Amino acid sequence: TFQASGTTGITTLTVTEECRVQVGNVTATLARSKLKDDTAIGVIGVTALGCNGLQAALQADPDNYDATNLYMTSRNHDKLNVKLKATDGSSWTYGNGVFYKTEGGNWGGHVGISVDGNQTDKPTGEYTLNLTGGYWTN
Amino acid sequence: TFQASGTTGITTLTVTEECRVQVGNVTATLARSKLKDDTAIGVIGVTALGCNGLQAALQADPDNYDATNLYMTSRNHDKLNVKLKATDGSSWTYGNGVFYKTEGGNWGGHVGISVDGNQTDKPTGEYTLNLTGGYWTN
Amino acid sequence: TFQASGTTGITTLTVTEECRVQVGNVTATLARSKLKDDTAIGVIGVTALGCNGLQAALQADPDNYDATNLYMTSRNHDKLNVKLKATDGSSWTYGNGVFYKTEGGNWGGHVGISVDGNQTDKPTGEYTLNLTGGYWT
Repeated sequence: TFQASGTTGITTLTVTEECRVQVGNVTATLARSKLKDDTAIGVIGVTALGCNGLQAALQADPDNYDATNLYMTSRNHDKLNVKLKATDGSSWTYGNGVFYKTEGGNWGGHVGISVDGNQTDKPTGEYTLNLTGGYWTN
Repeated sequence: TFQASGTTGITTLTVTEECRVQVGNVTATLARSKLKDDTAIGVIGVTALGCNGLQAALQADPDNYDATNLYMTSRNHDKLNVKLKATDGSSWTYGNGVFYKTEGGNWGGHVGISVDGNQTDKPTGEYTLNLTGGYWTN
Repeated sequence: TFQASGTTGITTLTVTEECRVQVGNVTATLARSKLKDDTAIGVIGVTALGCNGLQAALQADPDNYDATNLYMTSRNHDKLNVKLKATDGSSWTYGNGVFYKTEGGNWGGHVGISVDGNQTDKPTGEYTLNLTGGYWT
């Protein structure tokens, strides 16, 4: 079970055509044709404190998952299925919107987000994923 | 014709009285009496990539233009008419909410936003302008 | 009387359990047990210009004060009482949502936000305080 305790981090990806124009703050873009399985999207920093004896976890917003997939979502509820992996090779489990660390205790590092399955038929626009910090108990 | 492809950048101006207090992050402010033709408001970064053969463009939100003017808007739909100019002297055309580059191809730089006509009669408040990246076809 | 003129600064504090996980952009967290009187929460920059003859001022959102207290507020309407103090020792007055400088004129500095009274029973979540610039007549 996830218990919320911590802050929420936003990850944004804008799906574009091959010609694209970035305006203002620099944020990630990928052309439709580049939405292939395992394509890197972004990284999010994660730091777990005061967690001796407990397993660090992230929870996706309910706008970002269903029973089978984690996904970034557009303003029109278009969905880009994605997957999470810690960059340090540490062991985590994903299911039902929760990404939780196998070994307990403090940890700091980064979680990579990548495309989960070929999705070149998805539309252009801004997609967002919110992940909230907390811990997992059994 | 504007084809959406790219990200959106927001530009903000707070119109104030002569005595004004900036709280938090530093942002652009102008007293009502300083809303004179050609007064600089801000600049926004713009980068066109993958655009061989195509003209870079920006599109304003529908509640940032009308048939004659581009404008920043307050929460009460007050309109501060503004104009756009690439800071490197490159040639662009403005019409009907679209700012599009004359020469096709990749380009990066900045677009300056300035007051378009003396407007010292406009009220205090926060005014915003959103510009979305894409390209122009004929 | 407060007259609005200037910008708004948001200050956020996330109240956590003892084990907590910070994700993405760094913002302030404190565990419930750390909500002790005088605990530092944050600082906010404040710059007054064009204010010859007028006193610089901040106004809290209506959701952020009552006759007795200034407070950060959660989306569940929980209240964390806080207090303001300029970091340079300058003299300001707080009352009924307005923090205004005793000496008129231009000034640039920072205002510290701290916990006002022991409040270790407050619930977890994101608490916000919005302060808007202006001047006092």
